[PDB]
Amino acid sequence: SRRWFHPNITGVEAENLLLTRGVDGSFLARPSKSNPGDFTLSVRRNGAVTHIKIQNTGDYYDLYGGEKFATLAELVQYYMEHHGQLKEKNGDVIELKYPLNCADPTSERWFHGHLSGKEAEKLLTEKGKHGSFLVRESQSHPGDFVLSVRTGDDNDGKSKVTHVMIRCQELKYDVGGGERFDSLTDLVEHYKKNPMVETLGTVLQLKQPLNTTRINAAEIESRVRELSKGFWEEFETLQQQECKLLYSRKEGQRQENKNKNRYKNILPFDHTRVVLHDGDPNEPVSDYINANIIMPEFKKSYIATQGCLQNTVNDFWRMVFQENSRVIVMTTKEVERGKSKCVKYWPDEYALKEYGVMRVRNVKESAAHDYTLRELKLSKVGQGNTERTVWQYHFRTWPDHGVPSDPGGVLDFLEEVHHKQESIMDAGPVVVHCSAGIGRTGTFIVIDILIDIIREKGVDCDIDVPKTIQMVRSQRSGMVQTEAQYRFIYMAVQHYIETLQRR
Ligand SMILES: NCCCc1cnc2c(-c3cccc(Cl)c3Cl)c[nH]c2c1
Repeated sequence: SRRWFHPNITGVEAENLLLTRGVDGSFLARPSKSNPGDFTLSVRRNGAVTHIKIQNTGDYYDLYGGEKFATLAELVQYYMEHHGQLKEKNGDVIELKYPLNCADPTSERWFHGHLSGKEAEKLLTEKGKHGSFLVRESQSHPGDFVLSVRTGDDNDGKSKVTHVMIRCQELKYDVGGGERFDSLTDLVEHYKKNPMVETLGTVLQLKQPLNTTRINAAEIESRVRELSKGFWEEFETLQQQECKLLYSRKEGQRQENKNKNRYKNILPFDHTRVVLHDGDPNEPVSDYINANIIMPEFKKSYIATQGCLQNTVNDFWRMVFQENSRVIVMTTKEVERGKSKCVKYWPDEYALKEYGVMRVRNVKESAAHDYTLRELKLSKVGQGNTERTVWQYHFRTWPDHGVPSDPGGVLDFLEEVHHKQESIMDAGPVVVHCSAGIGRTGTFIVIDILIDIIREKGVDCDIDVPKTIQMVRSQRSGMVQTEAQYRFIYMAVQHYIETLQRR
C-alpha cells in the first residue's frame, strides 16, 4: 500500500506526527523539498525522532548506515523483516516496526484535485471505459470532494457518468451515510471492494482510474510544456504503485548466489530472470546471473543486467551466447568517481581471450563522440562453427551524477544500436547493463521502447510514459530510478519527435 511515504510533509511536521501519533518503532519516509534524489527515513526510538538520509543519484537508493536498494518499498520490506540490521552512526539498532500512514491523496492515480464537474465528464466520456473513475475537489462545497464514475457498454445512451458527493467532516470522509474514513484512500479502497448500488440496480464499480498520461505523440510538446510549468507529481504517482511490484527474488537470495550480485539486495525477479543452462556439472548452482528479460508488452526484447563482477564475467558470456544476443549496450564508464562500475569483460583490441568455455576476439574498436563501438567475435571453445559477431556499444559521456542536459547524444546512439540489431537476422535480445542495472539501464530501455513505437507508427500513435515504465518495472526491480531520468525520458521522446518533423 506504501502509505508510510509522505510526499508533502516538512521535517518538523514529520517529527510532530511521530511524537504525537506514533510510538517507538513508528517511521515514515519523505522527500527533501529542494533536493531530488534526497529522501529521509524518519524513525521514532526512545521517545525521540531520528532522521536517516537516503540518497539516489540515479543508480540505486543508498541508505546511510544501511544497504543499497532498488526501490523504497523493497528498502522498507527488508528492514521490517530484519531486526537489528539498521544501525545508527555509533551502531545502535534502529527498528522500523509501525508504518505511520499518510492521508494525502495527491499521489493516487485517481486523484485529480483541480478539475471541474464538466471537465471531469469530458475526460470520462472520451478517455474512460466502464468502471473508470476519479476523485476531484468540490467546486460548490468548499472542502468536500466528488467521485465521478463511468459505467456502461464499450454515443447512444448505453453509457453514463455518475457523481457521488464526498463530505469532509472533521478530517473524516463519507458518502452521506455509513462509515467515516480517515482518508480518501481508505474510502476509495472500501468502495472498490464493496461497490455502491443505486436503488435501481446500477453497481458503481471502480475498476480502473481514469488514464490522463496516455498522450498522442504529436502533442508531446504541449504535455511537456504543462509538466514543466509537474513532472514531480506525475513521477510520485508512479512511485506509489511500486508496492504492487514486490515479486519474489528467492534465487538471488540463495547462499550459493550471494557473491554473484553487485549489491546484496538488488536482485532479479524469479519470474523473469535469465536461467543459464549447460553449466559446469561440478558446480552446485550454475544457473544464476543477476539479469532479467524485459519483454515489451502493450518486438525487440532486452536483457537488463548489472555490470560484471570479476567472478561473473564467465556467466555474462554464457548468457550472451545462450540468448543469441548480438548487441550489448554499456551505460557507464568502467570507472566513475574513482569507483569500479563494471569490470572489463572484453579483450584489448586485436586480442583473443578465453572466458571459461567461451572465446572472445576484439576485432576492431571505433571511436565516436559519445560512445565506443567494439566488434567482438564470440564462440564456444572447441566448436569452430559457433562463432558470431557481437557489437558492443559503450556509451561514455553520461555524467557522473544526474542526466545529460541534452538527449541528442543518447538518441543518435540508440538509433545506431537499433539499426545494428535490425540488420542481423534472428538476433536475440539486446543486452543493456552496468552499475546495478536499474537506473541508466532502465532509462535507455524505456526510451528505446517508446522511440520504436514512434519510428514504426509515426506521430499518429499513443504513448504513455508511466504505464510503459510500470510494465518494465514489473520485469526488473526499480527500472528508472529518479525524477531526473523520468523528465529525461519525456525530453528524449520530444527531441525525437522534433527531428522527425525536421525530415
Ligand atoms: N495524482 C495524479 C493524477 C494523474 C496521473 C495519472 N496516472 C499516472 C500514472 C500511471 C499511469 C498509468 C499506469 C500507472 Cl501504473 C501509473 Cl502509476 C503515473 N503518474 C500518473 C499521474
